[PDB]
Formats: sequence, C-alpha cells, structure tokens
Amino acid sequence: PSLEDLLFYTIAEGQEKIPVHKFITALKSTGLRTSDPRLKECMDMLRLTLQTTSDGVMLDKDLFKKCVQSNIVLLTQAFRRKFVIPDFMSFTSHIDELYESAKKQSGGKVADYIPQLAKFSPDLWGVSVCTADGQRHSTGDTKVPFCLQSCVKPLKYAIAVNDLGTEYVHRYVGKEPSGLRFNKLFLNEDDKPHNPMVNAGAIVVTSLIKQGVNNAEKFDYVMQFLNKMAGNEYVGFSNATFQSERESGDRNFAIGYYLKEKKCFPEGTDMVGILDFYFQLCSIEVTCESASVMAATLANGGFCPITGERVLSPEAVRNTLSLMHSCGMYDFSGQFAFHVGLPAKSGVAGGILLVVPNVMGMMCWSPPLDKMGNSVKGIHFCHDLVSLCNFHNYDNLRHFAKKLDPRREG
Amino acid sequence: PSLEDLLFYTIAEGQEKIPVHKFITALKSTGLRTSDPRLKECMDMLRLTLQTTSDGVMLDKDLFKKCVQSNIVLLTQAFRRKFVIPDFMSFTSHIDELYESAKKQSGGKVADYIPQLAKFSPDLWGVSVCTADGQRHSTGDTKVPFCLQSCVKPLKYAIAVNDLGTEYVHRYVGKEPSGLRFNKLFLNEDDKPHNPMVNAGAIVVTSLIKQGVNNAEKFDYVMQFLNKMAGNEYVGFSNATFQSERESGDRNFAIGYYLKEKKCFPEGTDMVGILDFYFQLCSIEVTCESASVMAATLANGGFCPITGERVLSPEAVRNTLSLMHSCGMYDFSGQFAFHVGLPAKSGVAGGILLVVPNVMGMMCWSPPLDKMGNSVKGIHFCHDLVSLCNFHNYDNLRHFAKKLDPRRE
Amino acid sequence: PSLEDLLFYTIAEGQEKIPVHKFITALKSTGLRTSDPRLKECMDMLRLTLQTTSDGVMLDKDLFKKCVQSNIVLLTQAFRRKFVIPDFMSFTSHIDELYESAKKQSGGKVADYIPQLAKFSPDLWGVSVCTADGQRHSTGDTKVPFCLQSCVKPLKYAIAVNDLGTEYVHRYVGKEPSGLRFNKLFLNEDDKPHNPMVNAGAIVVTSLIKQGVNNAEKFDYVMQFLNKMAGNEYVGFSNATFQSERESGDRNFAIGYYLKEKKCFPEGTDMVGILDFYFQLCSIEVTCESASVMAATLANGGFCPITGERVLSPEAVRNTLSLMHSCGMYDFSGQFAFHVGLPAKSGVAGGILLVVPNVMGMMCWSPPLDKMGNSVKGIHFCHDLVSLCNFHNYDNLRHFAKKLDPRREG
Amino acid sequence: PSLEDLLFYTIAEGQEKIPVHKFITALKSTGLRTSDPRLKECMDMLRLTLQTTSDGVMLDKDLFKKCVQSNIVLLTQAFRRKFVIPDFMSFTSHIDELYESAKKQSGGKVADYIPQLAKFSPDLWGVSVCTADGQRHSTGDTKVPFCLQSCVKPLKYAIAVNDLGTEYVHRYVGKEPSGLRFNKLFLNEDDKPHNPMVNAGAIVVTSLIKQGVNNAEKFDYVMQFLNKMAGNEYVGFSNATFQSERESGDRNFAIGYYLKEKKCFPEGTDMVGILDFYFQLCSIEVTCESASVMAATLANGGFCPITGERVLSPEAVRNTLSLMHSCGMYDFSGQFAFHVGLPAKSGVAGGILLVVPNVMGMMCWSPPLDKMGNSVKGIHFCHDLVSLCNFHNYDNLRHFAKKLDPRREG
Ligand SMILES: O=C(CC1CC1)Nc1nnc(OC2CCN(c3nnc(NC(=O)CC4CC4)s3)CC2)s1
Ligand SMILES: O=C(CC1CC1)Nc1nnc(OC2CCN(c3nnc(NC(=O)CC4CC4)s3)CC2)s1
Repeated sequence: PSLEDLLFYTIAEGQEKIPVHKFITALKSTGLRTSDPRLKECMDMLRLTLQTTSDGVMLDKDLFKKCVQSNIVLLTQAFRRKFVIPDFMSFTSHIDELYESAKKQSGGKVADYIPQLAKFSPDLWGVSVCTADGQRHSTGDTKVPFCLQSCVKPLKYAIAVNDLGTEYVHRYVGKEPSGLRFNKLFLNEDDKPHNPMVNAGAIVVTSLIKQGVNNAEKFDYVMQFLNKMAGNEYVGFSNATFQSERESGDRNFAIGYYLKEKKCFPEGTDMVGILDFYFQLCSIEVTCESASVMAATLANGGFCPITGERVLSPEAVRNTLSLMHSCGMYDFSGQFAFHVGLPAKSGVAGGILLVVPNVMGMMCWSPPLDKMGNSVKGIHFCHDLVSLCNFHNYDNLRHFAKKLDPRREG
Repeated sequence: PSLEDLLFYTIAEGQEKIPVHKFITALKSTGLRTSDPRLKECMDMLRLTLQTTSDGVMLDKDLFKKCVQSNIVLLTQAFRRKFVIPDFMSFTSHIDELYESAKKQSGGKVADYIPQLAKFSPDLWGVSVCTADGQRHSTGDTKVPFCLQSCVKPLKYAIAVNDLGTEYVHRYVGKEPSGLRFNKLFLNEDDKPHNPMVNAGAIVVTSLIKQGVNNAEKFDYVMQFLNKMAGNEYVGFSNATFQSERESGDRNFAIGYYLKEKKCFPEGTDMVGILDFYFQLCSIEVTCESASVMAATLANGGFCPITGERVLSPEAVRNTLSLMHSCGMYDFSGQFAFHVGLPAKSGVAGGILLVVPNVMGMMCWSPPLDKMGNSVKGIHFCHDLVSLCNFHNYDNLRHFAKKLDPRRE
Repeated sequence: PSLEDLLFYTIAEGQEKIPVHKFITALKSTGLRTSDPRLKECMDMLRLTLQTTSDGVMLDKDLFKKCVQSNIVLLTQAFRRKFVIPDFMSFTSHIDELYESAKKQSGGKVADYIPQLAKFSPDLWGVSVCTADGQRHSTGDTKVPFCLQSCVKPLKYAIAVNDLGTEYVHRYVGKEPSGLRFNKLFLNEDDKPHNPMVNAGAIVVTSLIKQGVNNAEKFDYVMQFLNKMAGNEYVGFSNATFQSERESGDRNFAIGYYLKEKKCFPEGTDMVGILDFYFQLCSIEVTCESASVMAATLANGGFCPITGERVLSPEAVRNTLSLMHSCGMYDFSGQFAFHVGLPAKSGVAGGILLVVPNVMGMMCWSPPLDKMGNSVKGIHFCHDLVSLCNFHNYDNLRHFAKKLDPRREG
Repeated sequence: PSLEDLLFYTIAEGQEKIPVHKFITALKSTGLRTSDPRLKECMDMLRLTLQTTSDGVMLDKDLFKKCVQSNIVLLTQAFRRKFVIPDFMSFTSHIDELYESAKKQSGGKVADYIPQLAKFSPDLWGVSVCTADGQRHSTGDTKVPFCLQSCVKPLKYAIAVNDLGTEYVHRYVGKEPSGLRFNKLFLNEDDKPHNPMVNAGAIVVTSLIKQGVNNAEKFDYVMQFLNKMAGNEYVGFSNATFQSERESGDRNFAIGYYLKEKKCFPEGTDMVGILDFYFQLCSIEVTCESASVMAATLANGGFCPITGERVLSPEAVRNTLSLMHSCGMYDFSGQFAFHVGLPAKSGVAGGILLVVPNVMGMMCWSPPLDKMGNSVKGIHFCHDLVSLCNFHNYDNLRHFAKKLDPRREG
C-alpha cells in the first residue's frame, strides 16, 4: 500500500490520469486554499510540471505522486473528509445565508469620535471563517482593512500571559467581569482593574509587555506576534487613526493618572509613554480574512491553523477565552454569554472577533454600532449562528433539537 | 454474522462457555453497574437462568444470547469501548487519587446556623461520578443523605424553563451575575433579581413552578421531576432542616417582602406560602450517588443517562449550565469560572453539584465550608480535577499541554 | 413705682378708665391669643368682673390691677414690645402675602397609595405660626386634621434622646444623610440605619421608646408627650390610616425583617409589634395650629412657648434640629438646606414642620406632593419665606442686604 | 453732652488727667489691638502728641478729645461693653484653657507625602480668634506661616459666587455632600462635582474665577481678594509647596482629565493650566492671626471686621457657610456637623478655619492629622469649644443648660 496512490485512485475515478484542475477543484472543495502555506511544496511542483511539460495537462499516478509527496498527510485528511467540518461546501452556504440575514439589519450609528472611523461607510459588512484545520470562506467586504481597536485587548493579554505567566499578569489585573453597574469604575476592591478587556485593564496589561525596551521595539514585538497568529496575512497599522486617538484620549489619560496614583503599573513604568503604546495597539489594522485566522489560532489551542507553528501557550489561550466569554462585549457580555455562549471580543471600528473553540475562528465587521458599542450586523449574525448550529458553549453534542451540527456528516 | 454472537466470543476467549461471574466482572469493568435500569431485562433473564439448575453457572452461545438479546446494543457499546471514557477503570483510579488528596484539606467551618447541619460531622467526604453514558464510580461517604440547599436552585430553574420557556421565566428574573459588589442587592436595574442562582432569584423562580396548584402538590411535582433526573435513585426530604429554615429565614422573609413590594412575583402569588415552598425545596435530601446522576442529566442534554428518558428540554439545560458558569459559587463564581471553567452549584450543607458537559456529572460533599460558603474539600477537588484533565470549558481538545484526556486511549 | 400701674398708664394714655375691649385688642395685636394658658388667670377675672359690675365696661387703675396682677410679667413683655417679633401685626401681613403667593402653585399629585390620603382635596392649604413667645397667626385651612406621617420621625427621635440620651440612641442609628443615591439602602457601613429620618431609622428609634411595656401604654406615653409639646392643643389619631398602613406596608415589613437579621434592634425586641407601633405613630393627627406649637417647642430649646412647660432636654432638641437640617426632606434635603437652610421635616400627607430656631415654629399643609414626596405649596412657601427674611441658618443678623428682619424694629 | 468726654470721665476716674498707658491698657482690655486699622487716626494722633511732651505723659480732657475725636463711635462701644462679647477678658481665659487641654492630645501623623509639610514640627499648635467686632486674641504659634491647602477651597468658592452669582457658579458644581460611601467619585449624577469643597469641585470652581485672563493675573486677583478679607495681615506664598504639589498631584491630574472628558469646565478652559492655578491656590500661606480674620469676614456677612470694608456679597457668604457646614471636614463632615454644629474647613497642613456666625471667626493650626485628614488638636479644640459655649448652630439662645454664653454679661 502507498498513501499517495490510494489518494490517486480516490480522485482518479477508476480512470487512468487526473486533470490538474479536477484536482484543484477537488482540493478547494475541502475549504483549503491553494495559497495555503502548508501546501506550498505541492503547489510549487504543480506549477513546475505545468512548465516542464506543457504537453498534457494530466497526471500519471507517479507525477501526482511527485507533487503530493511533500504534503501528503495533510492532503489525505482533506480528501478523506477528516477535517473538523467534513462537508465544508454546505457549511459555507449556511454562512452565506446567515450573512444575508444580517445584511438587512441596517441600524446603528458609526463611531464618530475621530474623522478616521467616521470615514467608514455603513454598508460595509463582511464575515470570514477559518477553521481549526485551515478551511476558509469569506462573503462580503472581507478584504477591507480596519483597526482592531478593542479587538486587540485579548490578543495582547494572550501575549502577556504567554510571556509572563498567569500569576504575574493577574497580580496586576483582575479576572472577573465588573458587573453591569460598574462600567464607570476603573479599579475593583483590591485596587486592580476588573479584567483585561476593560480600558483600564488593557492599559495595565499594555504596561507589562516587553518591559525595559523602547516603544518602537515593543510595537514590533507585538506585530511579529500578531503576524504569526494570522499566518502572515495582513496585519497593518494606520498612523491616521493613531494621531487622532492621541488627541482624544482624555478618558484614557484620566485612567492613566488614576492608575499611577494607585500604583497599579509595574515599578519603573513611564505611564504617559505606555498610553502612546496603547494608542498605537488600537490602530493596528486587519482585514476580516487576516483576523479570522487569528481567532482560529485561539480556537486551535494556540497553533496557527494555516502554518502549524505554535504561537501561544495553552495557558494563554485558555485564559483569554475565559475572559472573552464574560467580559468581551462591553455591557452586552452578560446577555451575549447567555444567548450566544461564544468567546468574542467587539471593537468600535465595527469588528467582532469570534471563537468557536475546537472548531473555527471568525471576524465580522460592520462599522455601525448599537448603543452599547457593538457592530449591529455582527451581533445579529452571532445570534443567527448559534440559533442554527450547536456551537453554544452549552449546547449538547448528542441531543440538540433541530440545531444543525456541522461536525457531522449524515 | 450475528452481533449477539460476535460479543459472545469477545468475552468467551474462544473458550467453552462464559461463567456468569466472569461476564458481570467484565460488565462492571466498563463502569456500568448491574443495577442499571437499561439492563433490567438482561438482569431479569440472568436471574431466570440462575434458577434453571444451580451449578454449572456457564452460558452457551445461545443462553448468553438469551439474556443479552434485549440490551445488546448497549452491551456492545460498553464492550467495544465506545463509552465517553473508554478506559474507565483507569479514570476512576485518578478519581481516587484526587479524592484522597482532597481528603487532607481539613480546614473550614460547618454551617452551624441550623442545628441540623451543625450535627453533621466535618470528616464526611464523598465523591460520585456519573458519565453521560451511565458509567459510575464513588469514593467516600457517597450513600449518606444530605440537603441540597442551594444546589437545588439550578434544578428548579431547569424545571421552570422546561415547562414555561426562556422568555416567560426571564420576565421575572435576570440572567447575568451580580458583580462582586452585589451579593448584597436583591434587584438589578430592571427591578428583577440578578439571576436564578441568588436567593432573591431562586425565590422568584419558586413562584413560577406549577402555579395555581397548592404547595403540597407543587412539592410532589418537583419531587417527581427530581426523581426523573436521578434515575429514581435517592431523593428525600428532612422535615428537621425544613423546620429550622422556617424559624430562621428572617433574611428570606426580608427578601420576600422586598419582592412583594416591588411586584416581582406573578400575579396571584401568596408570597408567604412561596417562602414555605422555598424552604421545603432546600431541605430536599440527596446522596452523592443520586445527585451525581442529576448532574449527568444536565451533562447529557436533558436525557437521564441511566434510564434514557428525556427529562429536560435542551433550552432548559443550556440555560442552567450557562448560569451555573457565572453565578454558581457565591462570591467565588468569578475565580471559579476562570480557574475551573465548569458549571457547578454549591450549597451550605457542603454540596457541590458539578457538570462536565458531554462527559459526566458529579456531586461532591463535605460539610466544612470556606469563608465564602463553598465546601473546602469540594473546591480543592475541582481545581485538582481540571488541573489533571482537559475538562476546562476552554481547554483545547487537540493541543492540551501535559493534561490527560480521559476520552482517549 | 408700681409693676401693674405704669403698665396701666402705658395702655391708658393719660385717661381715667380703659374700655375692656380696648384692652383686649391691644393684647391681641401683640399676637397673643386670649385663650393663652399663661393668660387664663387674667381672662377668668376679666369676665368675672364683666358679671360683677356688668354695667360699665371700663377699668379704674385698681380694677385693671385686679385682673393683670396674676399675669403681669407676661403682659408687660407683650406691651413693651419685648417679644421676639415686636411688630407682629406687620409680620402677619407678610405671611398672608406669602400664603397667597403659594396658593397659586397648583401643581403636584396627592398621595393616593391609601384611600385615606387620597380622601384629601388638593386645594387645602394652611399655614400656622407660633413664636418662641406664644404669638400666633394662621391663614388658610389651619383647623383641618391630617396625619403627621413622617413628620413624627423627628418628634419620636427627640423623645428617645430625651429619655435615653444621645450616646445610647446613636448606638442603634446613624447621624448623617445617606448621600443622594443611598435611598434604597437600609444600613450604612456599621450596619446601622443612616439616620433617624429614614424609614429604617425611624423604625429602630421606635424600638427604643419605653422598652418592656405593651403597645397601648407605649402609645399613651408618646401621646402624653406630644400633648405637652403642643400645649394640649389638638393631637389625635386616625384609626382609618392605621389600618391601611398596616395592610400595605410591605416595604416597612421588608425593612423590619432586614433589621432583625442584621441585629439592629435592642435585645428582646418584638419586631412585628414594633412595626405595628410605628404604623400607629404615623397615623397620629394634628392640625396646622396644634403642630405649629410643637415646632415652636423645638424652636424654643424644649420649652413649650404657650405653657412654659419644659418638655424636651436641650440635648434632645439640638440633636433633632441638626438632623432635620440635613435629612428632613427626603431627596430634597441637600437642596432644601442649601436654599432654605431651616430645620424642617416633611410628610406624605402634605405637611412640612418648620423651625426657625430662637424665633418660631410653623406647619404648612397642602396634600399635593411633588415627585420627591414634599408638598408643592409647602416647599414654595419656604423658599419665599427665607428670600424675604434673614431666617436662613447662615444669613447674617447684622449685614443682610435687602432681606427683612422681623426681630428688629425700624 | 459730648460723647468724647462722656468717655473721658469713664476712663478718667473722676480724676485729673488720664495717663496714656492707662488708656491703651484700658483699650487692649477691650480686645481691640492698638494696630486696629479703624484706630489709625487715633493712634497717629497719639503718636503725634506723644512727640510734643516728654513731660506730662497725661491727657487733658481736651487732648484726649483731640485724639479720640475721629474714632469716637468705635471707641465708645468698646468701653460701653457693646461688643459681641462684652466680657472679652474672661472669654480669652477660657480660650486659654481650651488651648491647654488640646495641647495634651499628642496623637496623629504629620502629612508626609511632600517634604514641605513633612519638615513641620508635630508640636506646633496655635489658636486665633477674631470677633465680628474686631476683638482679637491668640495663644500658641499664631504668627508661623503655613499653607492653606484645602482651607482655600471655601475662600475661592466665595470669590466665585461673589463675582458671578450662585446660579451661574452652580451650573458647574453641585451643592450637597456626596455621602460617606462616595468620597471616591468625582462627579454626581448630573455630571457635576458634588460640591465646591471636594477636590473635583474646587478644580471646577477654579476654572470659573476671572476667566479669560492669564494665570499670573488670576493669581494676583485672588491674592488681593484675600488681602481684603484679612484686613491686610499676613498672606503669602510658598513656592516650595507649589513645586512639590505639581510633581505629585497625580490624582489631581486624573481628576482634571476626567472633568475635561465629561465636559465639566466652561468652554475655552485650558485644563492643565487650571490645575497649575489650583496648585498655586493651595500653596498660599497664612498665619493663625491673619487667617482668623478671613474667618471673621465670613462670620460678619462679608464685612472684614477690622477694616469695615465689604469684601463678599451676603449671597456669597451664606452659600460658603452652608457648604462648610456639610462638606468641610472630609469624611468627618457629618459627625462634625452633628457634634460641633459650626461651619469649618480643614486642610492637610493642619489648619482648621472655623466660623461661629454672628460672633467670631477662628483659625486653629497643629500639623498632626488624624486618620481622616483633620488636625487632631484642632478637632479636639472645637469639640471642647462647643461643649463649653452655646455656639452650636442649633443651641437655644434662651435655654441652653449649663453651657456658658459669651454674648451675655451676668
Ligand atoms: O458615575 C458617577 C455618578 C454616580 C451616580 C452617582 N460618578 C463618578 N465619578 N467618577 C467616576 O470615575 C471613577 C474614577 C475612579 N474611581 C474608582 N473606581 N474604582 C474604585 N475602587 C473601588 O470600588 C474599591 C472598593 C471600595 C473598596 S474607585 C471612582 C470613579 S464615576
Ligand atoms: O434598586 C436597586 C438598583 C441598583 C442597580 C442595582 N438595587 C437594590 N436591590 N435591593 C435593594 O434593597 C436593599 C434593601 C436592604 N439591603 C441593604 N441595605 N444596605 C446595604 N448596604 C450595607 O448595609 C453596607 C454598605 C456600606 C453601606 S444592603 C439590601 C438591598 S436596592
């Protein structure tokens, strides 16, 4: 027996040679993209033979073997329906329907704080999916860049814990939700911020990352991190939104001084510089596609699913998912934890970073916010999603009424 | 082919016949108990053949099939190691280690506010396990009855939602945690109690179950329900602790009158009777074994794992696990959700009802409480549990460090 | 020289005999009423001589001497303008204009939570004055009975301190205002009610009065007290209001059980009987005239100005005035102390018991309440009052701009 | 008749000539000081004639009148025991006892957050009195300069209301005390600081004074203003304390940014300049004598009692006295109002500015503070003060137990 040849006959159809396009559409049907970094060696040798013998273009059994040799094990699971979502083609059409149901909920008002988010038009709406296995799909405005804003708070919290450990980080910031009556308080009762997802907590967390180095190298350190989470897809930076966040963070300056007075930063902290670093981190840009890979990195125990390098310790992604659960959506986190039951983080540019643990990561983006600060279309999508699939943290995997389970076949 | 006969040879070893003791010892190894309700027809026909002629306790291929015919699909799933924890005999050996390691944490104070918990000894400590498949194990004082107290709060919430639906119930009670600055408040901004796990909420939820019937029959109804959840294992009642809660619930009466004044009960409520009903509900008795089965009913989407009966609507069970997550351990719910990440509910008798969704249900019980109200041994156990296995709600099932996963071989 | 005799000539005006009616109106102009208990001896012998020498209504120098001999010292202070308000006749016309200006403020809603307060018409409006010297004036519906409701809280607090002293009472009850959103909280940090003027505080105080006796004599003990404070004018009791307040005091019972749980009562307290007693004290009736004298005993260091009876210790009256200043008018107490700056207590029947220390007491009554619980016309009257006179707690008695000073002459 | 020598024989003894020393000693007996500004012309005229004659240090009836002619009306009330305290010489002997009893209370901690208050000795302790009539007395370290710190809070609030009126000023700051459970919050429910006596309130009040001019002229405006209030006694400035207050007022900047974000300042405010000005205002220096005169301007309806100048509108003095009543002693304000019943304001240098309305003003100073921020010796002194005399705001002027009344003679 030989794994490359058994997969040959699977696609061969009892026939004698396989056209390459028939192989290519067979592959994309799995949800894989031909640009997948785990597939480069296979694709590089297909493009080569598609030069060496323009003659063709059909593959013997032993040239198919020459190309899939390198990435055979990943290819077999794709064609033997072993990915976490086996029928990826039907799942994506569900996403498409869920997308179009959100697309009609046209309320909310775009963030007006700076001329840079006000710049964004309300009809932009994109969702993109990345599974824990690398299967992708997008629909809508998924290649438009936008800033993470408070979508970055879980990403840097993971880095802090990854680099420093739970006990250190949570010596400086709590691990509970405020309570719907304390969106106004900076500190909890032990004089630490309530959790990493609130502005005072995010700021203290920023104060821990890569201490003793200057603000340029801290920034590069975090972005090399954010690149690994996204498999080197688009991670950018808008100086435009940074400058205006610099002139309008009166409240953040209020928090900054309060924290200095109550000695909540590590010793030797330059608080006014830390705020600048914090302002920068909120102006990091992503698209819906690149961020969906980040979310899937958290969904995948810290391994970036399209590259397979370990980016975060399991201790960091577990901690981050727990605090996204309960403190991820501003005042909506209680209701969101109840009705949707997914770790998510929302941001004021209209982004909602969504994680379905052990399944997939997502990014939804629509600039118009509701009155609690969350993307209107995004929130509508996430209710529609859990109402359709048994992804709620406390759905049952065995008995789930008329919910669909995409992890199953028939 | 013949699957009753296929299983005969699995246990028979290609040898003559199966001694019956060798069959049941194989059976207990799976984690099933011979008293399993789904096995009665098999056991009934074992009791029949053991009267045929008392020695030569051996089963041919056709008398073995004579007994296992009725329950063959469940028996093969056990013997083809298809249960949620395949190597169950090894998992229980870890339970034993976790239990006996927790046994050494002898700090805490027994609740003394009533003489009925004050008579309970601090050295009692029991742990019982029930999988989503009916595999059982216990260690310690697992057959001693004790009151649920506020471990009953999620159970009646489930009943309420099961019978009346999310939207009605949550017209009368919120669905978020108070906030560690609010175990002192009864009502949130909308003048409803914060969630079903706090006393004002539980009291309101109690006012929803089986309205229009009197308190005797409401109680009979809830007992019938808890019987379904526990597979007809021990559910009782101690009139003693009921009396003392009745003479000692000044705080409960304070809450009741606040709720009556701010009109949080359904119309036609006899508020002072509902308090009486509530006191009864907290004096319902369970053992660790019986209650662990109730926990497993929640772990299993509302189906009782030792009977197969559908006991709760999926909407009821999801909701309850959701609110056990964030509001289940008094002031410890935040720290508990973060470190343990399992839906749990604690009570002042020393109980902790624990759910590991899609795996198993649990009940731990040792009366000495910590200064937040949670059983000291219990809390130590659930930390040790999640630290050993990847049962944390936000562990990864694929990449989980040096944690052990009992669902795998 | 001669005590009665020059006082004869002061009123005689060089004449031989004084018409008796001319004596009576001269006396009434001082503000004294001829029914004053400190004047009974003089009046008894005035009508007696109007029988014994029934023909000829005039008094020589020695028959005037026959009648005023008993009350001469009080009589001279009245006629030598030595009373706290010398020109009482001009002060009253101001009261009347102030009354007529409030009579136009026709907004508000009458308390309807029980049918007995709903019984009262919105157009009733009464004001009565009693100085620290016994001068009286009324205008409007000043002889209509109504319940004190929370106007009784300062009065029973005084009895408690009078009988037990500051230090004991304030073991069980605070002495500060809540803070304008701690009105739903029953207890402060030390697990005592915030002050005696909140319902929880009043209830605890009720628990200290005459401990160890049954409710009938406790009630008679308190009422025996109030009669003295009012110089034995109308103090009554509405059984109707008592029944309906007990029927419907769910929140009060809520408070009662809460206080028992947090052990706020003295040992051996029967909590539900104390509640019954509290409801009774809230259904005690006064008219504007009878209560205005009670207010004056507080204005007068504890001496009832129309009888000379010492009714309350100076420690009791100081404490009670202190807490009416800051906590007496529900959520309006801060605004009321700022703008009016007088010790006052409001009640849900529409009464406002007002004290001008060292000057006078008043009670205003109009059933319509505003949305904080205070009589609309009542509150309007007290603003008008202090804008007119230097009665504000911190006006200056020497430099006071264009305010009028009734304690002074011309 | 001639009221110049009606007074001559009063001091003369039926005698001959009056020695000059006997006259001024008779004068200091009144409590007036020979340095009284209202006595300049008289003192200048004593200084002139005590040049002419080294022989005959004595005053005929015609040269006494030559000197006292101009200030005769003030001198007559002094010798005619018409001052607010007729027997001032005994009242100061009580002040001495009250001082010596406080001298024994050696607890507390000198404020150490800045080295400028930290080098102050713990045994410095001074008390100074100034009546509404200009009578003066001091005991202890009454000429040692120290900073007002938060004792300046009422003074600038007075200026603010004096220049713009109550209604404008209170658009930017409330008028009630927070409540002993909200000393941590910056803003009330209407998004204004709770009152002028808390740091958020003072900062906003600072933003209203003499708007539109630069900080140099703003400071000069307030400095003369305080000059008028103190009758031109010592008012200074410690640049040392100002410097240490700006490098360590982390909480103050936090407050400023919060107020800036929630738009609590009038439009056109340079928030960080207002903080600079505020720090300056807290580093104004006084002595006990000079500050007690400021207290006396507040006791006197806005007239400085040693110069006769009108410095504050009565509306300004009422308002400030009202808010010193309830918010003047930090978390001790409720207990202080209940037990002492006088408007006072404390500051962290150990000062307590105390007002007994219509009687006298005071400044007490001992740097050791208690655990709430008030001078230990200071607080002990004012308790002892009011238990001795009927100065409590709700004492009775007629029935006041065995308390002493310094306003009466026998
Ligand atoms: O909203 C309001 C109106 C509200 C309706 C009456 N006022 C506001 N004024 N300022 C605001 O901003 C923050 C600034 C930082 N700050 C703290 N946050 N956390 C703290 N510590 C604890 O709670 C520890 C417990 C005690 C042991 S103190 C105080 C408030 S809100
Ligand atoms: O209305 C609301 C809206 C708000 C948005 C959530 N919540 C409410 N929920 N229940 C209420 O009633 C009170 C009745 C008496 N009771 C207390 N009184 N005082 C207390 N605090 C202390 O004693 C100590 C602290 C230091 C002072 S707790 C408990 C609850 S209010």
